[PDB]
Amino acid sequence: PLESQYQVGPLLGSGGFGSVYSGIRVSDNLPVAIKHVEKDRISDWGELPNGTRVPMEVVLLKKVSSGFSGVIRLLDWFERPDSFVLILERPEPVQDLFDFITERGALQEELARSFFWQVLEAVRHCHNCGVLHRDIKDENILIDLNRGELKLIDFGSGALLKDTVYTDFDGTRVYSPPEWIRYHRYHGRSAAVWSLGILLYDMVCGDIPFEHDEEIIRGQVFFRQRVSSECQHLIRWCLALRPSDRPTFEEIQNHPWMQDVLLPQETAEIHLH
Ligand SMILES: N[C@H]1CCCN(c2ccncc2Nc2ncc3ccc(-c4c(F)cccc4F)nn23)C1
Repeated sequence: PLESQYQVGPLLGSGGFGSVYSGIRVSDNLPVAIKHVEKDRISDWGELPNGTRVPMEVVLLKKVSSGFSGVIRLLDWFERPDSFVLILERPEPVQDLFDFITERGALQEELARSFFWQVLEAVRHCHNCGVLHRDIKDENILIDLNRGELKLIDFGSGALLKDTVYTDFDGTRVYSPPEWIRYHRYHGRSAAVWSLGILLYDMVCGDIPFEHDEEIIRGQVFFRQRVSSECQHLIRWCLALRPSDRPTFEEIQNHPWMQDVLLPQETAEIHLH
């Protein structure tokens, strides 16, 4: 079933998330990504309408599946004796935002605006669908280089969105908020906004603002690169120490820095082609 349907290519990456390979669907040559996750390494388990036990990642991906292109599409999944295999869409050509920033260094603000806006729209979509990603970062954002469209990947640390406190966390520590570091407690939306602040800083400075717990806890943001006052203000707002002092998604998108965003295709023409 699986081995007949797909031609496996090189390894794209491995780590805490598992192992992910490039591949091709034999029937129609469709580019895909093939993600393997060992059962023992899965703590978060969900359940389909069937009653079938699957990784929460599959549940979340199904919940966010639609025409909306800002989230990676799950094409299929398979259970093996000791692992699960996910077949995902693969844009081509594509580059993840981490590599993109490594190559380019600090992004021009017009480009960071387009990218950040698309990330916000994607994250809003997830939340509307009842899904919290919990690992928003440059490494988990794909750039469709022809269309100038960004997509969220790796819902392996995510969870169902709830209004009560989370006391578990398996995402990336340097993107995690001060309330997690200090109290091992956070709420979904305000934690997401913190991680978005980290992301935005990363885009416009070419590196993350905090390395150590004490930096995160203190929350003093220093700019190493030239960044506009409007952008600095939004970043500092997202990175408010008190969760309730952070902006809502609406307030982020209504912020002066976020106005007159380019269309994805405009973005590709100007910055990517
Ligand atoms: N920073 C990326 C490196 C590649 C693997 N990666 C992932 C980690 C956890 N889950 C999934 C992924 N990757 C993933 N899921 C679907 C896709 C689709 C495309 C890609 C991809 C990519 F992320 C980089 C370069 C080429 C690619 F095809 N990765 N990808 C993080």
